[PDB]
Amino acid sequence: HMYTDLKDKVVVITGGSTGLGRAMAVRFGQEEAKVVINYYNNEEEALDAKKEVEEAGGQAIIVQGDVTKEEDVVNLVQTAIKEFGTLDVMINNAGVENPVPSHELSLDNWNKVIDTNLTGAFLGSREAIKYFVENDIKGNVINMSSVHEMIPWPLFVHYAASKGGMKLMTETLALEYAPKGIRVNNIGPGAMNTPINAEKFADPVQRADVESMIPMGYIGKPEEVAAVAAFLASSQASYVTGITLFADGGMTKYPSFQAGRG
Amino acid sequence: HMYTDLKDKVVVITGGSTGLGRAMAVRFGQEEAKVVINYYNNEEEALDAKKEVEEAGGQAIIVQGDVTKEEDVVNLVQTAIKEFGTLDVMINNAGVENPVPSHELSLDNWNKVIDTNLTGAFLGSREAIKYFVENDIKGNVINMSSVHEMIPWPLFVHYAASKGGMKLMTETLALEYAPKGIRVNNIGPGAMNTPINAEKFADPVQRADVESMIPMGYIGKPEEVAAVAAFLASSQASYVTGITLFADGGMTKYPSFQAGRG
Amino acid sequence: HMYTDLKDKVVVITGGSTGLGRAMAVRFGQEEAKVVINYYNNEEEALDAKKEVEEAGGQAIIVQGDVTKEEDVVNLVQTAIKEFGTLDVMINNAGVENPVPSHELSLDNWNKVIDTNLTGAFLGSREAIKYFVENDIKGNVINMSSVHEMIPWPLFVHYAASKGGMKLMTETLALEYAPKGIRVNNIGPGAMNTPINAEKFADPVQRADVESMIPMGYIGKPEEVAAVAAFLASSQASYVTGITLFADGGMTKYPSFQAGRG
Amino acid sequence: HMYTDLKDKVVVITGGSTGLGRAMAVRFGQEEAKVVINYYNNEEEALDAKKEVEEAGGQAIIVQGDVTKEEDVVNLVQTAIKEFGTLDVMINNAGVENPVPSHELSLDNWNKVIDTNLTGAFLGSREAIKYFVENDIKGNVINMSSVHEMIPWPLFVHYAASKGGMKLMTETLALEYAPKGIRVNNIGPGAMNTPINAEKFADPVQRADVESMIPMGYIGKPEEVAAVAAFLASSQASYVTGITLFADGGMTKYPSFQAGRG
Repeated sequence: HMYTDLKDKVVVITGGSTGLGRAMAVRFGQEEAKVVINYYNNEEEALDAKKEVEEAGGQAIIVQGDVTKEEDVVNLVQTAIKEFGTLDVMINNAGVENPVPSHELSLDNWNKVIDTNLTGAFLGSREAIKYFVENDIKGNVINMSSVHEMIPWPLFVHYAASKGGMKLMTETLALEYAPKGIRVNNIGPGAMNTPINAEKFADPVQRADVESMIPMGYIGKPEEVAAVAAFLASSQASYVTGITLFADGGMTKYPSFQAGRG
Repeated sequence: HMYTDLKDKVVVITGGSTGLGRAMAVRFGQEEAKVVINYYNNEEEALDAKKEVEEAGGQAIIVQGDVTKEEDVVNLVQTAIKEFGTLDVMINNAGVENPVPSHELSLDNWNKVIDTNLTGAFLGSREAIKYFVENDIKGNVINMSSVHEMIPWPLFVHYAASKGGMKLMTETLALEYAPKGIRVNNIGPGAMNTPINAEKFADPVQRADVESMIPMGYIGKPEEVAAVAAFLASSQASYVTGITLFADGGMTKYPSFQAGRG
Repeated sequence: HMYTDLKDKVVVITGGSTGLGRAMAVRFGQEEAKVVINYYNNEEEALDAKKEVEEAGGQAIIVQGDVTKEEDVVNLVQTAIKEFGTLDVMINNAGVENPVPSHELSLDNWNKVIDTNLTGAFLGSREAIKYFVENDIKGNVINMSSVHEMIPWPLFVHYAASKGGMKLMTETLALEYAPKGIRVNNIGPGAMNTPINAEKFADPVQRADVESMIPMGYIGKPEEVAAVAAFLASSQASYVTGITLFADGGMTKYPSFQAGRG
Repeated sequence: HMYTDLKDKVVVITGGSTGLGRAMAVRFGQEEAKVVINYYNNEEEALDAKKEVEEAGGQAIIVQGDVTKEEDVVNLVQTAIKEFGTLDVMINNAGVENPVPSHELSLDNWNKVIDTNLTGAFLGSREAIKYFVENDIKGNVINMSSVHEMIPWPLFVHYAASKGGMKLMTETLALEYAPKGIRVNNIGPGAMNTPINAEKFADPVQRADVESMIPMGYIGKPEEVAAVAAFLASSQASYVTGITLFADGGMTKYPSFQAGRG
């Protein structure tokens, strides 16, 4: 396989049963890592993901947990160490979103998205960094961001804020813990071909509208994001910390400016 | 009298009793505006500020409120509309922070800073914009941010995250409500001579170390920030929206690289 | 009379005979400053502008010069010092551009845009700062940039490169000369109603397409930019250095994401 | 080896005989690519680099050329196609630098650095993109930037401007050519252990001063940059375009802010 330094590494992935999380689970399995799959409530997909990792070459467990609940996050990292012996890579991938006019967005709805998308990643990063520091492990944190840590998002002010927050969180933790060999990085996916988007992307006109926002002209495959994750987690990225690596087919480069407009 | 277009505008300012909030209250008083001073804790400070505002040429009331409470923020804008007739400028300035190694930061302490610094500004911004939309007013929002929406801040991951989130919140709302002529901007102060820092700046070795990180060589005066607020609220800044305007004596330009070291 | 501290300051402006340069010349005239108008080509335009400046309440001369020629830039600052006594504000505003597919752009055409847009501003900035250092003056430099120091611009790779370079040039000089109290900032205009665009904006389908990329919904008026220049040169912006201040009706906030598309 | 899709790819590297360029030559050799080594005047190192690529598993040629000369750049890409049959990856790595107070920097010296660091990369990128477009190859451009496309650099205003320019150049070409499957990216190295730095890094106090600017606490090894180059060139980075990937041990995260200062 590709990244040999990843063989037998313990990798925890929140929301790891579907979409980007699953594709990362499987790719780390292809690298013969030991994967810990978190999931909110869909056991069967988690079980399916578990089997894919094993069938690709990895060991795997599944663990139920809500990332808005501190004990579930604490429990997740502890379960990983109990079961597999250690922790090497922490991937905070859970996320929720819904469109609402911003002046109409409720406080409860703002909070749900903030708690899940930002606070969940803080909790996960914290619990991982704690463990690395306590045990002198030069570990690795990958936080799942979005093109929307840079691209503003009308109707999704909670989501955009959550990721803008995630960016400074990541950069801060990277600076703070860089002298301990602990690396912390964001991945910024563009529009990706996942479960949440299956409905939209079936419609030919909505698919084309989305593709028109992508300079490379196609919706990303989750494996292309997983490729970035493997790289970042590996010792090939040894001198890379506190960055956001956008995997968006050019979306942050301002798609409305194609062909020299404006 | 600088910005004549500000005379008799209604300006709400959270945390307006001390520091930068007070400096801004006074300045909008100098422009003969109608200032609503929100405060949480110390009525005697708010009363003392209400006074400077009246002396400077303006009108003023004081309103008690906790920015982490939705009813309090809703009440504040409604009080401003009752008392002065309308709303023109909403300034979300309330902020808290404390040093903790990140791997030791509690969820409650993380939440308090996020709730106060980011969510308070979201509720502030929402309630103002809601009023602007419904009443066809080309209003204005100033969100008080920090060099730390760009500069990472070890021991202050909660603070950094809250301002990175504030940046994307501001940018989203600016984009979402630009077609209505409603403008939304951030101010990014560096090290400023305010109450919060009075401890730090008394210690002459600490004052010097802070000063060694400001290229311009001095700690910022609170009125230098209020000058930026006056500009941004004014019709002089009519084409300016979605920005962060740093008032930092060069701090975002990387202190460690002065004279060339690298 | 807005910025009283500007009265009788010496302000040099390259490309000051038309467009944004002219709007800025007039504005500093309204502030009763002493404006030196550089021009390359059309004396009758420069003379016509010299006039608006004198009518607006200020003093003015006109100086012919090509900003790609070192002797011309050196001459211009020396002429300003001869004629008015000193220098206070240096504004590097000269700019050229033309659409070419990037793989078809000639070296000479690349060089002309770089020489004019970036190097001219370097020479401008150098000669002004040189004068500020030697004579202990807390002077000011405004470099005229573009949304395209941040927005990439296919068919205009030379232009985009020149402004990305201008951003780092400005930031470096701001940091290097901050301890001397010399401030250096950029302005970043979006689509502005100027001579260069008069062609484009006559075509009603073109005017509309450009307008559809401005969140605020209108093409910028040149005086909206001069208002930013007046602010930045003034002592109101005393703590503001090393920044880019975008005056773009929201254009850097990603036009394609209005109403939520993505 | 690691990236199998890189086997037999034609990779052109400017300044490829020493430092970062050499380390990239060798690493692509380890991937069994065919490497074209450009060099300015040091044949023996070029010859040595050539042999290292072959000894690692690759084919290699060397070609003399000054990147400030258009015909040498044109010649380089043509020589690559003649010799090896095609062109897949273009790496623009040439660079020069020297410290000068910015108000004292000569026009000739500014130009030398601009012509070499920015214009050279434009010429190389152009010649490569031309070839990809003419032949429907989904090719790859890597432009060698620096932490100084983001970090300002007193005494090196020409260098900083050159890389700020490079950033918008890269982003622009990425947007322009993304619909042709052509990817364009920057690598942003921090302080690296190369020939140009051997003198400085021998001195224990200068080595420590530099290491104090690096959060990870060590000077990067050229192979760590070469690892980023292999990743970016490979189809593992298939959805990654127009980015700058900093490999700097945390240097862009503001080293003066370690331990919660300011």
